[PDB]
Amino acid sequence: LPYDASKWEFPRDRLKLGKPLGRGAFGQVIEADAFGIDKTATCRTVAVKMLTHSEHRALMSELKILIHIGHHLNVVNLLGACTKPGGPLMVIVEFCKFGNLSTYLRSKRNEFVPFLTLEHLICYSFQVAKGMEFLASRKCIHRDLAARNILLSEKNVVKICDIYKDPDYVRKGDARLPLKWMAPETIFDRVYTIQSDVWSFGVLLWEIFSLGASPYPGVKIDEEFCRRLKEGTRMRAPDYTTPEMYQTMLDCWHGEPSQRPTFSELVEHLGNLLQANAQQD
Ligand SMILES: COc1ccc(-c2oc3ncnc(N)c3c2-c2ccc(NC(=O)Nc3cc(C(F)(F)F)ccc3F)cc2)cc1
Repeated sequence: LPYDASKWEFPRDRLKLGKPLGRGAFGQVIEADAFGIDKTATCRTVAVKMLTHSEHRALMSELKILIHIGHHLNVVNLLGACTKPGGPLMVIVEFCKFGNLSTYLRSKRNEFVPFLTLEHLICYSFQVAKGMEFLASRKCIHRDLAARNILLSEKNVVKICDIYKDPDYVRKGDARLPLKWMAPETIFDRVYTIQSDVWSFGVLLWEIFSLGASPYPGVKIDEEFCRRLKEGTRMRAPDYTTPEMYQTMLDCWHGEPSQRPTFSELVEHLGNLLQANAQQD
């Protein structure tokens, strides 16, 4: 796709290198301080993804996809890039200072009461639905929608984002089993659609209302698990759910993709639950 450098290109000399945020198999991310990236005279912390032709192509692909998606409050947003010859290829996105939502909710289990409250949990759910409705409108499918892939920014705003680590330092929580988020049709027939994202969203809801527990507690994820899933077996309600939120999970887990709610429908419904939650008398 084309690249409008006027719109996106940011000077490398206006990025002050900061702390490493992670290296994966392909691409390392660092914090940086960017002067003037939003055209005002401010220094802003940002996250920078930086680097074979295959690797170059993949990072350039991410840049182009982000430009295509465009801007929404609840999707990690592209701020700029450094592509011109003479320095590394860099993709600059919004920094989310509080990390992923799964780990965060886990850390708050002794700081929750109906502190986190149902208002927070329903709000996070609503925001993710809003981000997914947006992505669906751009004809995108996420394919691994899970609380680990939702980052937490200031003022409780959550943002959707999209095997390598030294085993000496691996801790419980550092990995998850993506199979546990996959729709039956994605498991059995590698079918990914916006409606399989809705199934995943149901799992993400369960994560939120379990305050960051792993799905299908104690269940072995094998051919038997998969069989029971197709037949209709579902997770039980998590410990901090409301009845309405568990009903929504069940709806998202409809066995027929076309009978699951759409993200627009989930936005309307969750917005209603959220509004009802904070009403008077
Ligand atoms: C080892 O690999 C990694 C290490 C650290 C991080 C990271 O850490 C962070 N800490 C704080 N804020 C951030 N934005 C990040 C980020 C960070 C870096 C990049 C991105 N990029 C995207 O989300 N891209 C993206 C997003 C989508 C979307 F989900 F929005 F649809 C689709 C395709 C995409 F390529 C999002 C978050 C990402 C990968």
